[PDB]
Amino acid sequence: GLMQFTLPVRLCKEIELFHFDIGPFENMWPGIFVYMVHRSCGTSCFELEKLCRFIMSVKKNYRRVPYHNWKHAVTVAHCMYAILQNNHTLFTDLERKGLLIACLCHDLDHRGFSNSYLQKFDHPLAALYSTSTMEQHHFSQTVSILQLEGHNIFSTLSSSEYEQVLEIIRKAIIATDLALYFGNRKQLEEMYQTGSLNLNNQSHRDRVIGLMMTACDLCSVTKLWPVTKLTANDIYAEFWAEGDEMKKLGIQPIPMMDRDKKDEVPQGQLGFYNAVAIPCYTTLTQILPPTEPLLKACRDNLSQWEKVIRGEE
Ligand SMILES: Cc1ccc(Nc2cncnc2)c(C(=O)Nc2ccn(C(C)C)n2)n1
Ligand SMILES: [Mg+2]
Ligand SMILES: [Zn+2]
Repeated sequence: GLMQFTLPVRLCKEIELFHFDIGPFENMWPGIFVYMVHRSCGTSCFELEKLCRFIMSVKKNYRRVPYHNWKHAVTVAHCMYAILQNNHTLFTDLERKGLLIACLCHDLDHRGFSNSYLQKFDHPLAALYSTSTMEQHHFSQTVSILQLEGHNIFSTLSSSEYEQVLEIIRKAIIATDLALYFGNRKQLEEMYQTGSLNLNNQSHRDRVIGLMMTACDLCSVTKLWPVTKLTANDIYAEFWAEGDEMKKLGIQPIPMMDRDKKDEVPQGQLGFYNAVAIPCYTTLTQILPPTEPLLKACRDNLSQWEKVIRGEE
């Protein structure tokens, strides 16, 4: 009850900033996550014994893949922490509780393959979930862990409150399907420009939370250039392996996933920042103005990619 979590001075200061990197020490990440939950939601919201057991089971169900791993989980959760800390008056206690958990669990059991690969392969998960295949599996995995003996971190909540927090987690995890982002951001853009956006309408809150999930999920493009540059090799390692599997199915992969087109990467990153990342952080800054450092850092990395093409690095 009086066992607060503390971080070394550099980490304690740096953790508040959007561009924070959690470092290479796996053992520190559960403590970093707990420190974030206590400052975001309170020392009281979770029973520490049940929380630690939940974290370790979540860790155990992340696989050893180059990008969609346990490190990504904590990175996404930190980004959500930074947003919640800079907009603390906007969210309910249940939302703060639910979103940090949703971020930690959003890629549970990811094997490094896209929904299209699962569909082309004819994987059993594609039969069970027609759309947002992986995302429905990720939420399904989250519910499984919560039902383990001594793992229910929402045990003190009422039946209706528990149903609400689980529904926030479900919608938030489903929102990490990038195919859904395009529509969501288009709809949110119009609501903001026509002044019809109201954060008291629950369906509008859902859409805003969905945008924050995409923003946190892509936050690797909003770090300092050395971090972003190195994390890009990790995502391409997954892309190229998926393309290799596409070729085994007798399908020519898209240039992005073809390891024989490694030279086309800087041009592909420009297309990504222009079509996906910049529009995402732009709309998010309009709806949540303290989230501007994300767009700032994203624009910086776009410029860095332009320098790469121009032979300046
Ligand atoms: C979903 C996702 C999350 C992160 C990503 N990149 C990343 C992460 N961390 C550091 N640097 C970069 C990417 C990504 O580059 N995807 C790409 C590449 C090409 N395209 C087309 C144009 C659509 N999309 N996608
Ligand atoms: Mg995902
Ligand atoms: Zn993710």
